[PDB]
Amino acid sequence: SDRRFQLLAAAERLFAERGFLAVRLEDIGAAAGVSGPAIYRHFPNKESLLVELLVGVSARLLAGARDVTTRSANLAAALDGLIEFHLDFALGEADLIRIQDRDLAHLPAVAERQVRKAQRQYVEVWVGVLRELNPGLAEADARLMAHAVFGLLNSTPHSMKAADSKPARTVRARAVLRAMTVAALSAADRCL
Amino acid sequence: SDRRFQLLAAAERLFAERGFLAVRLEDIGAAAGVSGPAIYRHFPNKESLLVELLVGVSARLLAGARDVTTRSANLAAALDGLIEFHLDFALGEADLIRIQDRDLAHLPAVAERQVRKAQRQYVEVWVGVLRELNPGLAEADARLMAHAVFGLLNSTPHSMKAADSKPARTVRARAVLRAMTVAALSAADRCL
DNA sequence: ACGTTAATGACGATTAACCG
DNA sequence: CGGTTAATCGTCATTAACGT
Repeated sequence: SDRRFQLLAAAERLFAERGFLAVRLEDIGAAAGVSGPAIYRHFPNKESLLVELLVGVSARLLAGARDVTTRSANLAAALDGLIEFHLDFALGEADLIRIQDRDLAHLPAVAERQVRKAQRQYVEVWVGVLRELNPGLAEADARLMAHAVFGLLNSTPHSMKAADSKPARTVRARAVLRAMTVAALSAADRCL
Repeated sequence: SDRRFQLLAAAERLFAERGFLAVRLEDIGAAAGVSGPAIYRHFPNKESLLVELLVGVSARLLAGARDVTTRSANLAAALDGLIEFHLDFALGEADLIRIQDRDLAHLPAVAERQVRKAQRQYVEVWVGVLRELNPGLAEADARLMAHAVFGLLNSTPHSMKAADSKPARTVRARAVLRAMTVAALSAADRCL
């Protein structure tokens, strides 16, 4: 199915730009070629597109984070790897980031709990690394630091709608956001 | 007495929690203690509630930022004041932050341009202070740093839904997020 | 003013009725 | 299999039509 992939990619782009509710199934159909309710030959309803997109990305993030900590010999290398991983993600899959923290509530209850579980576990991987690096760090403080870092890195979605970010933009942004993130986590640590 | 204010405060809470489109006038009426499309005796349509909320907050933020830079003797004091101001906003008016960067697209075109103007000008205030502190800093890098800081500070809206909001939580979060922000901006600066 | 309860009218997700 | 186009059917914002 290259129509199945074409619909999901159209849905991803349109949900990011316009939001879930304001996107008309016919618009997704149209953008993929064929449309109105051709969609139902691939999917059983709107919601199922959103579910595939968000269950997919939330599972990928958790698996990728675990892979990073698995391969890392030491906790400093693990943190560096998690930053790199999430930075690649934030720069590369901005649309799925924007959908995940704008449209989570529009999931069927079952799917919503599955995505919240994968997200909670992704935060816990970061919290686990930060607390092992600083045994004096309270759970609550580690969580706050983690969310703050995701916010810092996910600030290209908020400064990038459909802009350049090919040449010096990609490499420059990566350098600056990594430096900001590394310094942020060091200062949090020396206050706490 | 304050029926207009009661509707806006209900609309602010519900738009933040459920998003603009999924909120029914009747839900806002209900919560304000005034069933139904009574709303039309105060406002000419849904959209006008969203417009008042977002034109209001975007104008406030710009005015507040200008006030901070006006009163500050030195650029270090100005940056500290802008951080404090935005931190107070992020901790205190989380609902309006969430609505502004989730539901901007659902404004009438005129209102959307007014809010984007006030947002652009608010970013420019931060950019002005950062470039005067570091004349070697390019415009593009200052903007990236500004957006990164807003992202970092607006990470309590994403970790806090009507939670606490208590003594130690407010003051603790403020301390930690300020330390992260100050360190982030110092490290960005010494890379650039 | 303000509010209440019935229309009205769109719009948009499913679904039915028909082809390869 | 996928697709099509013309019904349904619910759900709202918005208006009417009536009291305050």
